Amino acid sequence: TDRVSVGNLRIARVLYDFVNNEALPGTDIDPDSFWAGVDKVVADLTPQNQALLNARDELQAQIDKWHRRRVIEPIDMDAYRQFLTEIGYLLPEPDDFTITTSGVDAEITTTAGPQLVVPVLNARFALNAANARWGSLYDALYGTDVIPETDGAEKGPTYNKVRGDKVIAYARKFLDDSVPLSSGSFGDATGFTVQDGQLVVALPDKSTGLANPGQFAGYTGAAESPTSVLLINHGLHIEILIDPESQVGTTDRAGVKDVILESAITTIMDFEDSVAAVDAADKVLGYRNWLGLNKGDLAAAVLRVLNRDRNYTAPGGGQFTLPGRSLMFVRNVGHLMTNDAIVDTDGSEVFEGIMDALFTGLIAIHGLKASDGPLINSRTGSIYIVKPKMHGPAEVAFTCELFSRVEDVLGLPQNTMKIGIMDEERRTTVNLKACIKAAADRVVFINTGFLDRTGDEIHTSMEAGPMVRKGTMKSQPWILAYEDHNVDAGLAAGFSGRAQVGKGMWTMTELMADMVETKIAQPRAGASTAWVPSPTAATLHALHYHQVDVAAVQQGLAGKRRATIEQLLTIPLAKELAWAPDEIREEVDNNCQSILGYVVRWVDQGVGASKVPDIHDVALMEDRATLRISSQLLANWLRHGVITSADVRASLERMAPLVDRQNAGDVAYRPMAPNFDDSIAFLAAQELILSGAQQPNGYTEPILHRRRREFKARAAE
Ligand SMILES: O=C(O)CCSc1ccc(Cl)cc1
Ligand SMILES: [Mg+2]
Repeated sequence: TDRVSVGNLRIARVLYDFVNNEALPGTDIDPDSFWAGVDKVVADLTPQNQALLNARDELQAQIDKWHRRRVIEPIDMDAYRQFLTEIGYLLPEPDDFTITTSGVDAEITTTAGPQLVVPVLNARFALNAANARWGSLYDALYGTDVIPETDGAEKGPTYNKVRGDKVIAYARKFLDDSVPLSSGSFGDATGFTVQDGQLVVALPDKSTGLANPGQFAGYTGAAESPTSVLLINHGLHIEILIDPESQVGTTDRAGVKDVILESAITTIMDFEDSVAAVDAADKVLGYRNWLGLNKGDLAAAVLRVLNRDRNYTAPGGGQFTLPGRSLMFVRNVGHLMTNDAIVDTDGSEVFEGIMDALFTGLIAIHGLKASDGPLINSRTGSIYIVKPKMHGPAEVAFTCELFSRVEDVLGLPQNTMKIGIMDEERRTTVNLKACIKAAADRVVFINTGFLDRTGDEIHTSMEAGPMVRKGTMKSQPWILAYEDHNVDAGLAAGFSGRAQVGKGMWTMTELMADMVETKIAQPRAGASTAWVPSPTAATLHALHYHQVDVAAVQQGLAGKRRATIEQLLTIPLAKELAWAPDEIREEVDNNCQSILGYVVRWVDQGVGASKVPDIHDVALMEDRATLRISSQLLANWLRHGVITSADVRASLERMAPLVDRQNAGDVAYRPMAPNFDDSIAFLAAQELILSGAQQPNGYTEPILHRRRREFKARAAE
């Protein structure tokens, strides 16, 4: 065929060529040695990879049987826990330890703030995310509902001064709250000067300095009329841009044009659940963008490029620089899937996670070298890889061994390849300390991946009985315990000042007032970072890190244990007679709509993340984990007789045209209705639900990938 032979491997040519021509030059890695390394690591680690996947299946079969064999109404927690221990699911917790991970950048070890996640196959989005380190607070306030569109203050086609004024006043208050003046308010400022290394703020009847002069980090322009003033609070920078010759500056009492906030200080470039990549061509598109980001030369159509560092004058008068870019992680795929980018002599596809480590690892070397500017990414010499969907410490150890072996192939120092552990599978949750210990010399974060975690929750106890509704899951005892337990594990392992303790995505992209009002819970909970779906939401979530002293919050949580194993293990079973018929129908429609809405963009257009209108037309930006949840929940309800297979069909058929109409503003869209059996997307949605109970841990990829490939093939013939 078209493939390249390397040992027992047959490498898709598009991949072979990309690596030889694009990825390898400049890494000083001998191309032949590299490919021999690929062959050898794949040969050596494939059996253990398959062994771990089989173990998941066996543990799940035993749990299914445990539930099927009993008919008591309340779960005997003591017996359940004993059983889980006996089968090797719940492992002993190791003695206290402190992570030793080193060579990590300050953005990760020290700085608390928002973290962006973006699909790596979308070059423009990736570039926007990387540039989102600094963002306009005025743009974020004016452009969203954080400033209400009440009478007189609504967005028009052109600039509304009443709205602009609300924006200005909101930000003045932020300034008062974050970097307080000794006396008076920023709301009454008339100017800013730097005198003998001190920030002086002019008021009407007097002048004043900062309550804490140390929050003054610098400025631009002349000290006697700066163009901007740089502040710092809780390690995050705040920049006041001064220019009366600007749209809003002319209206402003101190000539202030904008307030820029340091926002997304880290960004995860995603190869997993926000992208649709099912063959060699898709992986190469992803790898090519990852390469462009690391070499610093990625450029997208509508011409977008990466930002340079930002130049400042220190308070004393000396010069310095700050990073202009969000520090990048890459999220590899997990241990499950294979991909035909490489097959063996049998035609057997190679594990995609192994490939990701080799290739995203190889590619990240460019981020440690000069960009033809200074190097793009890690100044401390680390490569940062988020690893999703791991179950238990053995799976964590395997990943670490994979990274070690890749480090050899790449001629990299051991432990160069750091690991962001997603805690989004129940067997990881209940063995979290052990998972951290397995990666104690590589771990740079843990994060509560809650949509996925809920999917795993449902699949794991699928045989136990009907689960509560999807909307109910977010407030269930198990998940609230999971959230605290994650923080507790991290802090006890010494994450404070060493590694990120992260929480999940705000998915409601247009509900920013709600985000600002409520997402503050996450840093109040001791999280040094949390996920936001866009640069705009990053700028807004930043506010939370100014109001909350995360470092202090973490210090106060030290040595506390706020969740028991019993709480973690509390299965979200719905109570008897929980739902009226109408509520059941709502929930079915809800879930069928969320499956159809997402699947149709995935299968038809290879889009894995977008603003998808939900059943109530609320814009949600969710990755593939939303599919895992909805399909598992419906499968759970079908399994326990809450709904019939005709209910599912009727809902699918009822919701399909609604999704069709929701996609009206898209020229590439093909209506699913009314020829359902001719729509691969519709059939994919159906299959995910009807085959849901039989998918390993409820994973949707084997079905989704097959259907997407099916669509790709039909579109060519
Ligand atoms: O990882 C999980 O389990 C859920 C993460 S939610 C998410 C939404 C959107 C994008 Cl672009 C990325 C992630
Ligand atoms: Mg996930």
